[PDB]
Amino acid sequence: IVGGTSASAGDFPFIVSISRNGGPWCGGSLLNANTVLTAAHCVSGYAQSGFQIRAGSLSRTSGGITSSLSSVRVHPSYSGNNNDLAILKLSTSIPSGGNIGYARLAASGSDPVAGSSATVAGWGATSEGGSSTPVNLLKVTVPIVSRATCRAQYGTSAITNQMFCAGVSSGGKDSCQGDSGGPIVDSSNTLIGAVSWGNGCARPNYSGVYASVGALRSFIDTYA
Repeated sequence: IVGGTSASAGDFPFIVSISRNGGPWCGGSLLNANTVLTAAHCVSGYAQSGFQIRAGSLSRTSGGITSSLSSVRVHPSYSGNNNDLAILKLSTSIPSGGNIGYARLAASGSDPVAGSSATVAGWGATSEGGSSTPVNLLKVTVPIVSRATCRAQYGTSAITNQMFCAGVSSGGKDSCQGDSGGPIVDSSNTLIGAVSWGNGCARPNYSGVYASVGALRSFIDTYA
């Protein structure tokens, strides 16, 4: 996260860190006791055993409850950046309670409205290309950017109905490398997306692009 502040305990009861090979990698959202939602690109085709999920902590490396993966399923229409969601099943069930809880999802067919305020969180880099990453979870609030403006930035084909965008014209507030798969929420803390892609991090006039939960509810609901 670029331009962020430290998340408080219980800000995102459902957020998980996704370590790979023991190191930082992605974020995700706990949907129920054995299921995590993340970005497809975080997991597609990689060795599943390399991943470890942790819930209930502001750190990636201690606290809360861990699990390995039992299975990975990417969206059936995943291609390039499009439809960038995956359902992970957990080898160890994780109970709600305390600072762990399960996400509530954006309604099927909803689309975040330009100008509304979204909050994204993760353990990723604090500058584009940064090597070091924070121990504790960061968050940042950015407005939704219309799909039309986002298509002006990236091209028409590049931004689909299964993506939405968020950021500020001046840049300086965004998700970055290592934040992929983690949550973006609306002002009510309803999960509206997963961190997906963008042109660098926090650049002027290049929004962050997010996989849209409201657009992708059939997949999520079927396999969660």
